[PDB]
Amino acid sequence: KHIVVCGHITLESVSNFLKDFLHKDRDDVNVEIVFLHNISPNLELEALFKRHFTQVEFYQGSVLNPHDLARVKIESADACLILANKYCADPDAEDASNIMRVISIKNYHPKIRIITQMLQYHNKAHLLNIPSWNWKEGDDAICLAELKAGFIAQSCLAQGLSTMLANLFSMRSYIKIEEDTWQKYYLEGVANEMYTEYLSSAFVGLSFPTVCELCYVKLKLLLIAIEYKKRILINPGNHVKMQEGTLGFFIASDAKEVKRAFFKRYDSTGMFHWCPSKEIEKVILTRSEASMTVLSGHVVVCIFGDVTSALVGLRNLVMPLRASNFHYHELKPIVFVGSLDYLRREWETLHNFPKVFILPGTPLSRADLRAVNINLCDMCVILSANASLQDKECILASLNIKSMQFDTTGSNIPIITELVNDSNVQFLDQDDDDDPDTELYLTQPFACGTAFAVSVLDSLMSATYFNDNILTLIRTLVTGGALEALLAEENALRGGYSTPQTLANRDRCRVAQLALYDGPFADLGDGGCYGDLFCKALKTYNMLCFGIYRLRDAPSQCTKRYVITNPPYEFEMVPTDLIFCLMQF
Amino acid sequence: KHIVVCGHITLESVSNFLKDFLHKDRDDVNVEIVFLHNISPNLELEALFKRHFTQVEFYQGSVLNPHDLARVKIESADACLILANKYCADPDAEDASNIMRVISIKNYHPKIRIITQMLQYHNKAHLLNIPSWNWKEGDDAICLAELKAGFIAQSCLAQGLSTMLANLFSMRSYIKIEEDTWQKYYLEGVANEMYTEYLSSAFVGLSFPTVCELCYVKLKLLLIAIEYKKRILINPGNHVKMQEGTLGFFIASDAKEVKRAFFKRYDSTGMFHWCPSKEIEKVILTRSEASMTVLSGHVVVCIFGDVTSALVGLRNLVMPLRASNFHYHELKPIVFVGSLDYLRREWETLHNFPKVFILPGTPLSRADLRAVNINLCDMCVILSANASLQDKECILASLNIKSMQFDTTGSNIPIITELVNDSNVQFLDQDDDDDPDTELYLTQPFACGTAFAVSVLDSLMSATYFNDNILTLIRTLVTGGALEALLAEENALRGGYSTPQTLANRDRCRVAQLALYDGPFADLGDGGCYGDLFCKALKTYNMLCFGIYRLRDAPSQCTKRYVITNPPYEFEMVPTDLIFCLMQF
Ligand SMILES: [Ca+2]
Ligand SMILES: [Ca+2]
Repeated sequence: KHIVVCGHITLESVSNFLKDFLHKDRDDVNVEIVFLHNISPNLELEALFKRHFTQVEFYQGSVLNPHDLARVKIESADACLILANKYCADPDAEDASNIMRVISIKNYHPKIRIITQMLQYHNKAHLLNIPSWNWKEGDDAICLAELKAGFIAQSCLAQGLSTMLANLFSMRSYIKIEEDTWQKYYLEGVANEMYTEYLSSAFVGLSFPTVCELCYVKLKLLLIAIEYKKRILINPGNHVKMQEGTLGFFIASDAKEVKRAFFKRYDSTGMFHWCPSKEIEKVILTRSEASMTVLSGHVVVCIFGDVTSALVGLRNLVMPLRASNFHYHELKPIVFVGSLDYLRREWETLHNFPKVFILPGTPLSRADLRAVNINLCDMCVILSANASLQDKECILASLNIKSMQFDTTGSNIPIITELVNDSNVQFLDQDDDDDPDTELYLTQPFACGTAFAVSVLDSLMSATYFNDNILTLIRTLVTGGALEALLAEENALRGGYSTPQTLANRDRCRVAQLALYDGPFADLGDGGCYGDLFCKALKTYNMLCFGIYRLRDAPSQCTKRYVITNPPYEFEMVPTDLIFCLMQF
Repeated sequence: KHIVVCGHITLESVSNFLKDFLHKDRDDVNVEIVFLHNISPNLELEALFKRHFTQVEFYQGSVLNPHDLARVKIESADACLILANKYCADPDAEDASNIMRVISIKNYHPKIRIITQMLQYHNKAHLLNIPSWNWKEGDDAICLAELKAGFIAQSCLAQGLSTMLANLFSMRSYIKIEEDTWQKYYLEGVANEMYTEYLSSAFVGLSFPTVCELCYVKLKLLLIAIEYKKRILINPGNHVKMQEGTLGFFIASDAKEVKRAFFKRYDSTGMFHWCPSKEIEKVILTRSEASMTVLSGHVVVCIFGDVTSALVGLRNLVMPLRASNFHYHELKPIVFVGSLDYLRREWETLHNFPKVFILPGTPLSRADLRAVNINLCDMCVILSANASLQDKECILASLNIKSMQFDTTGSNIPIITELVNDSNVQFLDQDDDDDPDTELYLTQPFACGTAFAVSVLDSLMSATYFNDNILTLIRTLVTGGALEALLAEENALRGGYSTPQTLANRDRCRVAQLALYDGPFADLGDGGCYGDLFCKALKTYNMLCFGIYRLRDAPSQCTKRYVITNPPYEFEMVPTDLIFCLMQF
């Protein structure tokens, strides 16, 4: 078996792809990776590669040349992966180019699995027009815009989820730092990767909750979702019972570890909160009108950009924040602080969502910022519209906010800065240890969920090759809902009257972050074991706890909290801890 | 005798020119071709050429240099041909440049025959301002914009006509594929080229129809038009009788084969349907206003482009669709799906034509597409406004439409994609055999009239040198009407009250495609010979049948039909066949 990787192939992209391919995964001996570029050979740089991995071959040529496709033997190949220029000049033009490859690869041999990256959502739709494109077979398209947005959105609900859900996906091994610092605990979690496995015949008929306990208690495998016979269910309630050989998504250290588990108020779907399309000027707040309202528990997304910028795809940020699993009362209002000229062009996708607001002005003016009462928000998202040196602004905005005093203090505000250049992470937190060479996942600002780069998702490519499900899990988890045709035929979203079959869909779980201090399970804090809590939390409310969001201190000063994924049954808690979890509805 | 070729002379252009010059034509020994470029000599590449053809000489220099013109001896030369940069950066600038050459060549020696290519129609007019320019002598200008448009227009009336009328013009020989596939039948037709010949004294006084039968039955030469003594008549009625030595246009395999034939509701002209100039906003349909009307039997021309694009010259697409040979009832309404900003600038030429509509929006949104009820149209033209890699859009649009389901199916819609790069043909039909090297005329999508490139017309250059008439035939045939001064003085077109002399001009024949199933001559189908049908069809209704538009199957599935030009008197029909023909009025 062999695969064909093509599209934007750079030294950096190849090296990154190879790392993620061959780590803890069960078998790597099987697949030969054949890269196909059209750039200058650079035989020397390639020469060494071939020596380290005997599974790697380089050929130049186009994906649009029937001879070259035959030369690389695309027809026989297990799958073909099309890498995109994430940091492209014109995003629309890039997708346009990539779509053509898909068309071509399908033209040569239709029965091929194609994994492809997409920069803009709206373009992802086009892929369905291609005859040979099988959404139901292996063909899948990783939309970078929609996922980047969703990950940041999921952080508004539970701060730090973005980086927790990212480290979980990138294949990485255990490090075991000897000295006592947060690094130790953070990395002990990082060591995770999320694997797919079939449930043992033993579990058949049991309730998911009881199965989940057995897996965690008897095996130390944190189970999060089943694949009912098809639709997938994340943390089902106690009623769900196992159907012969069910497929389960586990979060364990190594791939071999998981083997052991074998012994009109709504959208047409009723998934998202629909609202009558509103005219943009009805939403625009004056600086005063905004300062008048004391907003809190809201999301302040402040975007830089002018009329001639790439569309960030704000649709995908608000959508998961408007899922039906939250009550209208619970919904967080969203305030965009940007240029009106920029906003309006994107606006057309958002008019349907409720509690959306625009305050024209720059994220660098405190006047605009004080007006929207940042001190009070649950999350402040800082985005840079697309030369990457010009993201200097985001750092400035971030630093600005940290140095305010509301009368609370600026440094204690939930911020999440989207960075374009992983190197720039050094700057946003100014007490951390800095080095340009140090990987992003290891930096403090990332560990805490203060920062997030498009870079992080590149790992998904290989990961979604191995398990189709993985990609459909995350997309489902991150965006709220998923179907595509209603969404595809029109980019504008249809809203309908609720049927008892639609009001039924509200039953999906939801991400939340909880405290031990006010907790019903509070008694466990102040020294109790996480293992003892987890089970209690599960059986009593059907809650899944998969992470502690601890302060970076074990004297006390800072508020910054870092992420610990899937801690062991014997893990000492503290009163200050917070719990990442999936609650029922 | 010798000729001077100048202007845009590339390796590709030269090789193409030489192929079309020296094939089946009666005598090639007579003419020496002298190329005059101004690019870097590249003596080596040229060296070989001179060795294959002893009729070819290369000289560098300008056409604007009196010395160089004398050196190439332009004054003695039979004719001078000016090739243009079809795939130019700025079309207007290219014509500007070419016109200057014409001016210069005329300045040096006025009594010269000049054949020249023009990219935009509006510029073609300017050539009349040049004193030495003789529209009545040999001087003729092949306007690429007007012909490309007309060929596509002619396909709306009879699908596949574009490629039938193209293969007919490019000098090509018989191939005789042994195996039974559509290629065989298609190529047996392709082997045609349309030649000019004088009628034998024998035919004098007979009716065209009876002459036509004799030519087809006794000689196997399909005759299509006479040149009455001057004006030319395509398929005249039975009344027209031969005047001594008449000139006739025949469609035969070889040039020597033809030798054997020797043994206010209207425009000022009353040629085209005039309508009071309408204000653009009166024509613009909302998406709703359009979805409201169930349009069918119409043409959906959907153009990509913004305000800063080259003008496609839509005038020339609608004009042949608005000829007076059709009743107002019979007229096909035209819907443009594009950017309003782009359209309005072109619009000013169209306000005069009736049943014209604009639906602002992109050909990639199904909303806009479903609104205009594509399922129902007789033809859907896909155009790309002018870097040629950016025609990727046309393929996308084409694929989009094929994958829709109206509730009919998307794949069964009459589409014609204008391609800029002959190579890209591979992509539009995804069941055909693909190879970049394979010539365009041989590709399935072209064989069927699904695709059409500006490339195809390059053959005309040499062909119109040999017979002035040929060019005036096609232009007359393709655009409906032809005179130039009324059209030239103002680009806007004058409409007048009809006189009985103008209402007389409506008598021109018309292209149409007919079925055997519903046919009056239906009985001949299901096994009968085409020869037996042809004559019957001619004598009974004065119809000329010149082609079968057969399905590509001889089990059944596909709807795609390919073109067979001038089939023999002994040709087996089928019920599924269609007939290309010229009907009377
Ligand atoms: Ca720092
Ligand atoms: Ca093809």
